[PDB]
Amino acid sequence: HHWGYGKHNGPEHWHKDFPIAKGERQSPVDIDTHTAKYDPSLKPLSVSYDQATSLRILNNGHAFNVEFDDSQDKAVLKGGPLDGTYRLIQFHFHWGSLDGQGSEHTVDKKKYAAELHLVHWNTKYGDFGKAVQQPDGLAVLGIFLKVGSAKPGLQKVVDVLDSIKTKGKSADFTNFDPRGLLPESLDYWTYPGSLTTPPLLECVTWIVLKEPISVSSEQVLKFRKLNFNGEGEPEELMVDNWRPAQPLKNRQIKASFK
Ligand SMILES: Oc1c(Cl)cc(Cl)cc1Sc1cc(Cl)cc(Cl)c1O
Ligand SMILES: Oc1c(Cl)cc(Cl)cc1Sc1cc(Cl)cc(Cl)c1O
Ligand SMILES: [Zn+2]
Repeated sequence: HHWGYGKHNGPEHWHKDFPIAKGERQSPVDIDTHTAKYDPSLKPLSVSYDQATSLRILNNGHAFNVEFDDSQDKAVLKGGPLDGTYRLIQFHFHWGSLDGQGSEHTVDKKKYAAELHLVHWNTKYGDFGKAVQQPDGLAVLGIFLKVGSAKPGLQKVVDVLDSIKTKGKSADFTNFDPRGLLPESLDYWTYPGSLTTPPLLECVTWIVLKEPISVSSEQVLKFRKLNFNGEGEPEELMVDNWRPAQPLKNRQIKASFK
């Protein structure tokens, strides 16, 4: 009876195993665009993905992760609200059963069809497992997906999903360039928060881009063909793998733009 996104094990239940679910810096949140304060002291973000080394794509039963070699400073996030160097470890998405839901963060209560999370850890802590124990351990770049024109740089991901339909399946996934998933603008909102999945650790500096990327209806339809279940188990489509907005509590969302 482990955690998931069902009626019986979904986000409203998580606090029984993970009491930090009701903590002071949980994610995601609604971004109230009128209340977010422009912070002229924030820097431009530095996304340095030219030497990124993708390795593998995994269906872990709650999403699919594209994993990177994070044993050296190849794909790093710096600048913006961040102190020091954060190494890309994986990206994944959250999405809906229909185009009107799927994102974890919302913007003036608007839900996007999906949300991409590029997960990075602070090199001062040496490894990901140590970094998630620190209040400045992770930096997650969040990007909203809307349905419209196809995203060219997403198609290599969509094309391999048939090979990882069920929980525990993986495939080689080399030479993938995450720069093809970024919007034109790096204008962002930032706030201190948490992992949006158990163990819900309060270790994340969130950096959520204002400009969504456009994906095609066919691209997101292929996400919705994945399965939460393992091979030979009753089919449960991997949809609505999003946690809803959590209380902002004693936090300020800052904007990088006027
Ligand atoms: O082994 C882990 C590391 Cl290095 C970091 C984190 Cl945040 C969690 C684990 S194990 C783990 C994985 C998932 Cl998907 C959910 C839970 Cl509740 C876990 O403890
Ligand atoms: O090369 C591409 C073109 Cl002409 C249009 C779009 Cl919308 C995506 C791509 S990227 C790509 C994706 C896969 Cl699955 C295979 C190959 Cl040979 C690609 O170049
Ligand atoms: Zn996520």
